[PDB]
Amino acid sequence: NAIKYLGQDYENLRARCLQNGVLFQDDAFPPVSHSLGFKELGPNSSKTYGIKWKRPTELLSNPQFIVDGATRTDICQGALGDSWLLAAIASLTLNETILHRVVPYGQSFQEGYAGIFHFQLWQFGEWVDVVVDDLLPTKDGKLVFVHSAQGNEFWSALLEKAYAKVNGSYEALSGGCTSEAFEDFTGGVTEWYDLQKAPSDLYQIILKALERGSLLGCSINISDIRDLEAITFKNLVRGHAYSVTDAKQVTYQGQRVNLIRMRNPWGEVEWKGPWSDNSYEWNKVDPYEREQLRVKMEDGEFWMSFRDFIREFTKLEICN
Ligand SMILES: [Ca+2]
Ligand SMILES: [Ca+2]
Repeated sequence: NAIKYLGQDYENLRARCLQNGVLFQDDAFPPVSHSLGFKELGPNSSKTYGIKWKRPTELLSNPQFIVDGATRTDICQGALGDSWLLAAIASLTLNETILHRVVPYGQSFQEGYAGIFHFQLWQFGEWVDVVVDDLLPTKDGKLVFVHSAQGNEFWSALLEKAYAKVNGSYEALSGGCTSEAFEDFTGGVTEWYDLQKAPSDLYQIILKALERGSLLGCSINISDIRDLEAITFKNLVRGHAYSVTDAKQVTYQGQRVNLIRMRNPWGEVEWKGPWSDNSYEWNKVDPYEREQLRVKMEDGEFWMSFRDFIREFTKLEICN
């Protein structure tokens, strides 16, 4: 029984909509421009041209809250600079325990559906339950913001809306610190590392962190200040949070090489250097080992040697 955000009671509201034969519309975060934004996503912006609020039940004949589990592939960033949040959610899915906390199970578009969903966040120094109606920003029938690789899955889009709600609007989520999201999802201790001054046992730190199910994210801070959000020649994006999803050692040409796996919340655009999906290095590794690690697929997830990682990336964040 978490603390009810703004006093909105999920069960009561759902029950009331059901009895009144209507679907929920949230007075605290209504389907209007003010929930979208105030400037770049404000009512007078071309970025919001053609945006229409629609429920999944208005979009598809068989919408689903969760399809084939709530995993990181269900996190594909939309037209919003909230990679910090999205990278946190992706990592969150790697910890069943915390995942079930944030995303209450038992929600669907079938039995008991009334156009209302809820999520729990660590806010105001406590666990809070936040509700939202399922009206989502769309353009041409497709979700404008976060969406799942599964076109009929909506749990991540609804979770992102709930986070947008407590912050005031989707635009309020434009640009941020991955650690803030980690905290808002765990209430745990966050710590960051300057990769240019990486500890000698940082890889070891990463290993145990991943083992315990901690949340890890990394990013690249470039010189250019007046710009934000942009890729490079090495196909990496700056000021963009990536979820660190694994850390494994392999035998290359007869020796131990420390590798690290991460995922771009865009769900696409990957590193093309050593150890990339179709890189040459995978040929000089025993089939078994490379069969269990390498995956050829444009999914935004890829491996890098730990050596290249600490050179290319500048910041690493870990939640407890
Ligand atoms: Ca899924
Ligand atoms: Ca990949």
